[PDB]
Amino acid sequence: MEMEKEFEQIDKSGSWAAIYQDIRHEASDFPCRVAKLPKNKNRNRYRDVSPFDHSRIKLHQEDNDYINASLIKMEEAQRSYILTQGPLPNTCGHFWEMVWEQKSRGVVMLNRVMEKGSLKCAQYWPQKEEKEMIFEDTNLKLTLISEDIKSYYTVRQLELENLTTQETREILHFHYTTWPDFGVPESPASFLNFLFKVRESGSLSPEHGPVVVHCSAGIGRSGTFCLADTCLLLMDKRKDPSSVDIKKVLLEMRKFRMGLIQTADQLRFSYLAVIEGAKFIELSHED
Ligand SMILES: CCc1cc(C)n(-c2ccc(N)cc2)n1
Repeated sequence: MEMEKEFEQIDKSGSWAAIYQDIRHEASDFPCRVAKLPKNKNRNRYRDVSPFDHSRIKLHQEDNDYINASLIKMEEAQRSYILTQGPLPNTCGHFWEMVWEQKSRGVVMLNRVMEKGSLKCAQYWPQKEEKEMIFEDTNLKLTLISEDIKSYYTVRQLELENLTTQETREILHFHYTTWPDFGVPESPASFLNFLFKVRESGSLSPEHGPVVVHCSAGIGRSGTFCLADTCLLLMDKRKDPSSVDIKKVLLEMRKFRMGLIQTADQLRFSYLAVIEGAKFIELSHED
């Protein structure tokens, strides 16, 4: 059963919503007590999107160790990912502290700071070389070193400095800039090219800390990136690529963070991306 053929059946039946709701009903439920403490209220973008206690990232500071972020450990694929919400104005220092402490090399961003006229994400990196950002609370300095703007995505080289030790580290920021305001990309071509760029950079390698991935809530678009990448890894690993079941992979990742893949559309897109990814390895004025 090629994923290909299952896709065609689901599409012919119009049953993407029914499959997605099955996945919702079978998904793990673990407690999130820490996330729900009163003092962490202002560290969560949404009241219904919380990291599970067992897989949450702890900040290595003393006063409050809480950040809305989850370590997704995919054991057979041998890759790990941190999935996190878009930083809030008050949690930007905590975001970079996490990056520092976890020894991440890359950050993947899948939203714009501003979408449908709402702030989805704080401007948590410097837009200009000459205006560095100082996070006073976590004692970090962040500088824009360079940026390569392409048509579907931007890669920035950032320097993060620990002002306590003066150690510096180069962070790669991979920003997918063209996810539509509504729905999903009609084609996964640019998303896949993006993903292979992140892989090519070495940021997903085992010599680094887990890559940091976010969108606004850290579960929808972020879920598509990790699901797609893990499925692709699993196909290559196993003698058989037609034995990878994206449904069961998704359920496995949902043991580490709630809600990954948030719409039936996003589920369909992730199927598409894995199918086109595996393979790889009209005149109109509607406006
Ligand atoms: C058991 C899960 C696991 C095993 C390994 C080697 N990693 C890993 C962690 C981070 C990165 N960048 C790559 C891989 N994660």
